[PDB]
Amino acid sequence: GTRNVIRTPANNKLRMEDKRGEEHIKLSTEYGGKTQLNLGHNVDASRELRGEGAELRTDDWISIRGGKGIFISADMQPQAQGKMLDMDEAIRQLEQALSLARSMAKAATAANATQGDISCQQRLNASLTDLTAPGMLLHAPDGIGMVSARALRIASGSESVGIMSGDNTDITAGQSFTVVAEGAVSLLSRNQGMQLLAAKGRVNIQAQSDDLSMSSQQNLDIQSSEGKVTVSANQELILACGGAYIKLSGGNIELGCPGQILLK
Amino acid sequence: GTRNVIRTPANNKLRMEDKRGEEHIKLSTEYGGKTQLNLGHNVDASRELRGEGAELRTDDWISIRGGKGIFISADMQPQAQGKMLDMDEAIRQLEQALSLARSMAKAATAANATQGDISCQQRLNASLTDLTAPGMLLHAPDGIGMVSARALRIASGSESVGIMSGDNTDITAGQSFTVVAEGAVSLLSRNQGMQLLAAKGRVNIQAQSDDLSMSSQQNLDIQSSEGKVTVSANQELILACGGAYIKLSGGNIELGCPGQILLK
Amino acid sequence: GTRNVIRTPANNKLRMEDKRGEEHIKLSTEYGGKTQLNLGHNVDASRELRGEGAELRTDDWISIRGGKGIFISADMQPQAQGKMLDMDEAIRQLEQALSLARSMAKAATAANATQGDISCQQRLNASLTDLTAPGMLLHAPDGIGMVSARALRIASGSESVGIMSGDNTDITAGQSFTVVAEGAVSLLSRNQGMQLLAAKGRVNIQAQSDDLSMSSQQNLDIQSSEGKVTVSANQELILACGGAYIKLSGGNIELGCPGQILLK
Repeated sequence: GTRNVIRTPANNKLRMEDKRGEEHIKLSTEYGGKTQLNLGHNVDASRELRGEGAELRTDDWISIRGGKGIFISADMQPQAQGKMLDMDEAIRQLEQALSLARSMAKAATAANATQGDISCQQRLNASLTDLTAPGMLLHAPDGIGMVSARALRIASGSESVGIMSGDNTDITAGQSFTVVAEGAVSLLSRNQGMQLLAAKGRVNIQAQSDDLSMSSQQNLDIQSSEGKVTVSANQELILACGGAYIKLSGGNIELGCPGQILLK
Repeated sequence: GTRNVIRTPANNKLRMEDKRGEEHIKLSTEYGGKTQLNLGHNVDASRELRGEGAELRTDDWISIRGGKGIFISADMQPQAQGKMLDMDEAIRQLEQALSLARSMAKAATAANATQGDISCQQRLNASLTDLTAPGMLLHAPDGIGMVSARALRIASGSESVGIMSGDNTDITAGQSFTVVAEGAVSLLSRNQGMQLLAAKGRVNIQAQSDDLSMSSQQNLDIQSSEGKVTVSANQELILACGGAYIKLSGGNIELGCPGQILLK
Repeated sequence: GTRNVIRTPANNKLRMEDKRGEEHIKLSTEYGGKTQLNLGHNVDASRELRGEGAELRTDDWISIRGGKGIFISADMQPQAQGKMLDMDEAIRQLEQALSLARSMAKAATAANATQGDISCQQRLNASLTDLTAPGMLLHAPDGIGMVSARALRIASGSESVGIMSGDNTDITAGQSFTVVAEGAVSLLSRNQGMQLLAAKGRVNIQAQSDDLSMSSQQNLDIQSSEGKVTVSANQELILACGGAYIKLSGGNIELGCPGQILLK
């Protein structure tokens, strides 16, 4: 009743369940656990619903190989009406991310920050839009979670990794956040400033083989709240303001000013 | 022998291999290379094992479209016993990441760092848990690798990108690490301090239109090991410690202290 | 004509289209919208091409569960010639990312930066290579896009998140870039220096319970372009260069030098 089964003696089966409102197709082999494709109203052995939709499952490996590209999408396309690669919302996301990156790259240029790699991201947009190149596009309207107890790797071998967020980009490290860049490290805040804080542990800022420049347009405050402040130069220590200066150089101290030197 | 084949003249085939311990189902069309679904003990033309499990393969595009959400999981569910969306380990990962982010957000508040966006990550937990919203959940117990020779993009159009690690979060850039935030850039180390190091190249720290404050509770050391230290103010340069002060302002130098000024 | 259909009264169908050069297989159930597997030259109801390759689609959930690991790959394997888990290009990407991370870890050690977590990434390489452990490997030769209007999460519960780029790693936050590390925050630029810039907003650098050290090998410049520079110590303020020093401590000012003190 309402079950059409092509079953082999080895229990390779193609089962079609006809019960209206609970139709399903099961393509199942006994190898690798039950390696199965379950479509529709998927039930267990006791015919209780164990899931709705499409399940590709195995105890062994799963390989999904698309020579022209992979589109994995949580975007509803009811009744399969539309192209297989209909990705309008994913394309909107790609364009939004790219335009955000481009506007931020202009902002970085204006602030003399190191610009991002717009070229490879624009090329990625071209590649992934309609998957004209064999890329991979993962899109979900309600968020994507990539999780593992073990390590995760996101790696571009030859090009850039771009992370775009309309909101925050939050990194939470249970141990440490480390960046090694072969070229530059550039952090640009556009509106709300920058906080570089160690709740505990030493803060060490080094131009190990070059100049260090620390400037503000407005007031610059350097403070040790409970300890010492030591400023040491090897060649020359200069404090200058408004024509007045104090210079420590050679083995001399020079206090020069156009006005008066007052000792109180 | 042990091979049931529904083969069409165009070589559309549904093959069921019955050989015990090496059962497989092959659903194959000649279009797009061999566009195939291979289940179980998958063999090549010479009947040698080319893979175990489920293979969806084509020379053309692959589209995986789930209107209610996509669960891609390397979590063993032997004999398909359990719900199709049984995601207990993935849910544990989501909860662990969220609780880590929340505890770190409290820590950021305590340290006056810019807090992360907990709201969208909590909403993401709600969405992805059992895929109650059409999200995408990728979980593997032994790690996830997302790799390409070309560019990678991880982008949230309207919400936050959250990266959580029980261990380190390491970024290794073959060229440069650039951050442009529209709001704030906030780096908080909780226990082991902060190292901002340029092995080569200039270190430039600017509050381009605002105040810069650099403070330590303990000793603050500013040093040029081989060059000069220049401290310049536009309005007023003040060095103060213990009631003593040196002020460079106007065109004057003022050395004030309640004790003695000693020149040696 | 050229259409072999196993159709049930409930419209569970296995359709094989034999038209040469446009062959396709359709496995379709009416449940969950049209929950379907479409292989090959996939057409709509009016027999117009709606996509080429393999489509797994449903209005409900999609579950892809591989107990031994998931390989999702946009790597062409023409005519299914080769192993199901043939991942030579993906393995090259994994090795390239790992070797980049290792060389950068050595560089971080040389610069006294906090080293990254190479161990878990090396273990991830071992796990994902041929999927010897149940990991997940996503590889596309032409780039990977992971996008959502909603939040994204990349999380390792117990291990590290590694981001590797042959080129830049760009982060573009529409609101804020926040890092909370339980241990250290370490930014190492190898060649092109470091820019920590707030176009607007206060720059705040704090060793909240420890020492702060700011050093350059070459010239160190501290400047307020339009405001004041204030240097305050609690215990002792020392400016030293070439044997000369100015010390503010107790309530005293001491100017000591082996040469001469010149007031101009």
